[PDB]
Amino acid sequence: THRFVQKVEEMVQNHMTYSLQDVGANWQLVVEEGEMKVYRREVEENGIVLDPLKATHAVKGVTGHEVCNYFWNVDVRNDWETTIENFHVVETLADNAIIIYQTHKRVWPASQRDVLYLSVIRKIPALTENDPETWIVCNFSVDHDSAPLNNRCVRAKINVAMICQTLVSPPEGNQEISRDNILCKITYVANVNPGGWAPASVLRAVAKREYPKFLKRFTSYVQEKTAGKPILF
Ligand SMILES: CC(C)(C)c1cc(CCc2ccccn2)cc(-c2ccc(S(=O)(=O)CCO)cc2)c1
Repeated sequence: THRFVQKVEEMVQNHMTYSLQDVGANWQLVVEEGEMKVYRREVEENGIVLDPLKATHAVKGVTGHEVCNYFWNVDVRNDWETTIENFHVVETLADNAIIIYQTHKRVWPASQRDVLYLSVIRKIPALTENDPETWIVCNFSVDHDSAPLNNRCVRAKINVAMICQTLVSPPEGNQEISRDNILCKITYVANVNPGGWAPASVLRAVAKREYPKFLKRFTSYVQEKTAGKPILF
């Protein structure tokens, strides 16, 4: 156990309840690239862009467990992440939960941002014998007494989740499932609070360009790293 067990439960359950809904007009579809659909709502609070982002995608030949492991595992973070300048693991809470501090590349003309968040990976059992199991990574801001002092940075706050359900062809008697017959259905949600002044059109343009690039690059990277390796369901 650790002091955030209840908090992690609430944040994960909130995603399972609300984030997995189909978007079916309050979500604007902003970018479509094949099976990748990126939606957003335009929201500003006390002057600053909060725009909730939600994306679906469908990735052949990887499992949700694999996607979530690659997304969570700090040891491969630098192989796919292109927005971070530095990260530091502040605290380990469990084999599946850590607290990370990171600084991002500056988005001109706004100040550089930093972020301090708990990152957790969980498997959520099928709601009924008829539903898929879900693997989820949730990255959500927390406070911490060993927060770094970084005067060049404004502190952003995030609530992100990478949510995956995996569909397979069943095994034909004594024969494994091939990666050809697996499909990972992703819902990715990102609620980022810049934590201070930033110009709305720039944030919007950057989100619209960079989220699709991120999803494409990260999902390709998982396919590339898992090709020809045993499936980890
Ligand atoms: C422009 C905007 C899209 C809002 C934005 C700006 C910045 C840079 C820091 C920042 C935030 C706000 C304003 C200025 N700079 C970071 C993020 C962000 C952070 C973390 C995650 S994650 O999925 O946990 C890793 C994804 O690669 C995703 C996106 C988004």
